[PDB]
Amino acid sequence: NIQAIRGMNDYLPGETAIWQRIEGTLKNVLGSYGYSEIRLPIVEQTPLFKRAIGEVTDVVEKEMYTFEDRNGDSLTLRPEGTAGCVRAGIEHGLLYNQEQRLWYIGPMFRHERPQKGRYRQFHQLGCEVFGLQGPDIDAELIMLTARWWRALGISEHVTLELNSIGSLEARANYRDALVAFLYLDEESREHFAGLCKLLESAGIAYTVNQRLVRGLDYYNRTVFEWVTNSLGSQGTVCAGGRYDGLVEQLGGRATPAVGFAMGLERLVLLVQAVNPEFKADPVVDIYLVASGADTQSAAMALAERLRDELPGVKLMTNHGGGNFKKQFARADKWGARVAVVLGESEVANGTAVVKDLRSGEQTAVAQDSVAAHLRTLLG
Amino acid sequence: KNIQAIRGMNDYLPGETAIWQRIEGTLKNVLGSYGYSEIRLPIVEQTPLFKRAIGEVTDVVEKEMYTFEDRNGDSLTLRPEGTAGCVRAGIEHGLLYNQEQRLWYIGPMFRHERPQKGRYRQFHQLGCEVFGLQGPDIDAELIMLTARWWRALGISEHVTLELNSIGYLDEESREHFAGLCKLLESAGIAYTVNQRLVRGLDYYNRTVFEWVTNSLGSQGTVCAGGRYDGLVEQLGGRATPAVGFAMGLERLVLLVQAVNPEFKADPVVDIYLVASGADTQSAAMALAERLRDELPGVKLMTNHGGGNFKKQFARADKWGARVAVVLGESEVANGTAVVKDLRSGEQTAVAQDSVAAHLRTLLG
Ligand SMILES: Nc1ncnc2c1ncn2[C@@H]1O[C@H](COP(=O)(O)OP(=O)(O)OP(=O)(O)O)[C@@H](O)[C@H]1O
Ligand SMILES: Nc1ncnc2c1ncn2[C@@H]1O[C@H](COP(=O)(O)OP(=O)(O)OP(=O)(O)O)[C@@H](O)[C@H]1O
Ligand SMILES: N[C@H](CO)Cc1c[nH]c[nH+]1
Ligand SMILES: N[C@H](CO)Cc1c[nH]c[nH+]1
Repeated sequence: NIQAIRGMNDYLPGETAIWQRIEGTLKNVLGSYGYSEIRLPIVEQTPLFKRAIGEVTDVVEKEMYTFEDRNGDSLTLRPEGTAGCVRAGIEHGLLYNQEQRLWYIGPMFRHERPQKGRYRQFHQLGCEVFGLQGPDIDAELIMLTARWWRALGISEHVTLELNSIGSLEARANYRDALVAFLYLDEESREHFAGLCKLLESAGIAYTVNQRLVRGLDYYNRTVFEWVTNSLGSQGTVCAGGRYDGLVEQLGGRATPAVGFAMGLERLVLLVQAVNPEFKADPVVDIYLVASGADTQSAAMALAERLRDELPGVKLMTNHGGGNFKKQFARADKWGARVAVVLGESEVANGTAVVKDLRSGEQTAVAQDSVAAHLRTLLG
Repeated sequence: KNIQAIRGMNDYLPGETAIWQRIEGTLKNVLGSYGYSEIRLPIVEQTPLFKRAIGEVTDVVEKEMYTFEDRNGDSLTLRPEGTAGCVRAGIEHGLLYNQEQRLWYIGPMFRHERPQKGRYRQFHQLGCEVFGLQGPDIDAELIMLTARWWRALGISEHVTLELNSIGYLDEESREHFAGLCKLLESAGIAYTVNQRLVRGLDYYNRTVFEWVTNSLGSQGTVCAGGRYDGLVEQLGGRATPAVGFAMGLERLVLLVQAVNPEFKADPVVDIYLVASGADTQSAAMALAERLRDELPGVKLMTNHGGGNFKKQFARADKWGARVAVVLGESEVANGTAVVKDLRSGEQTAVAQDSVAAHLRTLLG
């Protein structure tokens, strides 16, 4: 028997439910803003990450899952999404003289030490917006993430650390001031202050971490991250910053850009920790108990009808025999509230017993009306 | 220089995503109506798994896998399918032993195939598998489910159900096939037994079926699956029966878009927040935030980075904004917000506490 590549986990039925609830909420919020999904390929040519991310980068150096295609091309399971993004953005000319506010969701691959925060295959929801210079757009991005916390009820457990790393020149003529010892540009100071203001007015509490630089070479002015001193993830749930030059660098015309990516596992962990009781929907609403002389063909028939009469309900047609007791229990296992029982009698009588699994009260109903009775019984 | 996308590995721009998501949800939703639960699996697996499960003699294992050697010399492979990975995690977490599990999963698969019609290197599959059920009943349920999917997409009148048993069939397999062939007849599902229908994998056993479309929505095939009772044992766990199918989303999306060019999705924006003048923006985002709580479910985009009214008005059009909540200095000092209906052009000055109501009325 084979196992799962250490650091690359599975999300089982029960865990899945919660992940989908949190995801929807997140997507929904992105919709409330005008943001559109963008779907990018899991692997890209290795030179991309090299060029985009940076050579000296610890990511490039020892975290990438590179390899070779049957044609000698150096391929790489993506470590992030911005690069793949800017790449297709230029590839299909969506960024030239255009505004685009998008988000993507999917896996990323990094070769790191499996931990609580870290995984070898992790999931990111991240969003980028191209075309907007001023701080105003940066502020909207923060506000977006702010809304997210508010919606998950973990607003009380994330802090905004914020910082500006100026431009190339400032970072260029900074080697002296740092390494010798071993200083910002005006337009970047103003742009940062203007953002610091928009937040202040917005009523969003930030903290300027003078020593906050991110792990990628494409960032430029704004740099920020959302951290939980609740150790939901590794500490940082969401992080991101500006990167005006990357579009040009990757071969397209210059346009401004800004974004952030968030660790879904950290998020999901935080939510489940700070909101101890946050269960999402049950897996099965009604479980169709059915037995006797040729029931089944009829039982699935009743079931299909009940699904059209009751859209939105989760109904599971029992299967492969099982005495009443067996099925009732299977019903419970799934967390069915009601059970539409169905013996031969009920079949000949054009009926279907409806048993309320909560109180046990079972009353015979006519098929055409069972839908109505369940609709009330459930809500 | 510019990097391009790995041939056979394509992106889905904003435009096409809207439609992809509408289609996905319907499918998802339908899976939910039946009791099926999702299971999320890893993109890469240990190569032996695909060898062992899929088959050594399989054209798949031979020249199609995206295998590579991890830093630790371990042979890794980018999944060509999900079943193996599924059964795998199934055994791994002890979900299959003496249990019934009805699940589905959705994500990318990879195969090194020389670039064709409905054949990519990275493609997407929605598939589902249920473990624990012997009888033809369960198989029947699975066909019924796919049938409902076509019905909901409006492509029912464009998929044919090819069916076959692959054990010259032994007693048990014959009775099992017949019993299903009937469940179908009774259910009113029209099938065609293709006596020459064998799948490409080595784990299948009796039922072997596929949904085919003549306009070439899929690579002819949209959906395909069959049984595989022994694979749980083969891969190292106690024997239990199993059945499933996987569907090619690019094919399906292609088909739905062909069989009904009508189908599109909600536009990008509902309300586009026009705004300009002496210090507006800080205030403008303030209103916008408010309107979002008052109007949940509505897609509202706050214009950014200058632009004269005309400019902002056209951008609102680009998005397909129905209304525009304009907001100059006056509106600000007056506690108001001009509500313009981009359809008629009729703009009325409304009080902010009331804008929500007007918009709600204006949209639906
Ligand atoms: N291996 C991983 N497992 C889980 N989450 C991760 C992993 N790598 C990155 N993330 C998450 O993705 C976000 C965006 O990636 P980013 O490049 O900012 O990470 P980072 O700078 O390496 O930070 P960290 O040290 O927390 O991994 C991170 O803030 C974190 O929440
Ligand atoms: N490379 C691909 N690109 C797009 N869709 C694919 C690709 N490979 C498979 N599919 C889709 O996935 C379904 C299930 O694939 P499965 O692994 O059962 O068989 P297959 O070997 O892909 O057969 P087929 O040649 O008919 O696609 C197919 O019927 C098809 O719709
Ligand atoms: N992809 C980055 C980290 O993984 C986060 C981000 C996106 N755009 C700008 N910053
Ligand atoms: N495993 C193939 C693609 O993932 C098709 C399938 C699923 N279940 C049974 N057959």
